[PDB]
Amino acid sequence: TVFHKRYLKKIRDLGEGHFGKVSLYCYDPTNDGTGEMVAVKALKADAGPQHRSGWKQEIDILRTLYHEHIIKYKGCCEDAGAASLQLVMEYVPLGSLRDYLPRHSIGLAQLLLFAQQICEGMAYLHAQHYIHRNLAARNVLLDNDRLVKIGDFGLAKAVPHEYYRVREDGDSPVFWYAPECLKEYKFYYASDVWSFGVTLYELLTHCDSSQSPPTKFLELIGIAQGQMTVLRLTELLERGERLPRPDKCPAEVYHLMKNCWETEASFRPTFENLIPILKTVHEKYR
Ligand SMILES: O=C(Nc1nccc2[nH]c(-c3c(Cl)cccc3Cl)nc12)C1CC1
Repeated sequence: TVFHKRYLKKIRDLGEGHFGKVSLYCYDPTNDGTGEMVAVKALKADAGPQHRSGWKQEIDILRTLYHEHIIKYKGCCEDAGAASLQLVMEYVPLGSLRDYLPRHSIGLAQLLLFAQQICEGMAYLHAQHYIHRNLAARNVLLDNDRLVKIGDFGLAKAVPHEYYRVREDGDSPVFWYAPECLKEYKFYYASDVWSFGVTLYELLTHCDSSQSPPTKFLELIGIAQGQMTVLRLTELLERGERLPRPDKCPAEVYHLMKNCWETEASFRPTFENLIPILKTVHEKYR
């Protein structure tokens, strides 16, 4: 599919993606305002050869993924300004779970349905042989109060092999990362399950920033540490220390969370394992 830049009417900026920014447009070929509202992802113009090869990878990943709990790719556009392409996605107006949950009081049942949907989308992603590497509430879009979709794929990679070797990066979401990613710089399919546990914790805390993984971990570690945040994080996780049980979170749900956080990656449930578990848990509390 292809969109004409000539009919893209900028409305506002949505935020920052990994290789550039996300912007809201009205694609209006008839010029009457009835046009579809689209979310467009662009390559930041001053990007080097490294950020450009990474952007082409994300484009390719996004134009092949089709799942009901994964953001719908619409097509592309020629970005004459950055001499590349602009990724046209469906606009999800209610936004991210990180933005939505602290402003709307969502019940336990719905939060579990969201977790179930994240798993459905993630089991599909793993079957397509890709790892997400950035599974967080921030990257989960709410289509409606009963429908959630994985919305960002900036750090997503193809697994040829059960793990991918990651680079020592400063933009890595370390507070959502398994010990083997921090220690060995290896990202397994199971590493994505650790992140789901963290995403699940964020939902049961309603994305309250005072209860957030960075706030919680940086209270435990402290900030007197000189270039030793990741080391202390790896160390506290080895000691078996974890983020606490969110208020009013069911006991067995916290057990599932703690199981997604097994130090040994092999002892963590797959995304396929979690789908029947979460369907049952959602039914029990609905
Ligand atoms: O931005 C909105 N919806 C969105 N619709 C469609 C696509 C969207 N991509 C994002 C988004 C942004 Cl900007 C930054 C980090 C992670 C993500 Cl996932 N948000 C998207 C809502 C709030 C207006």
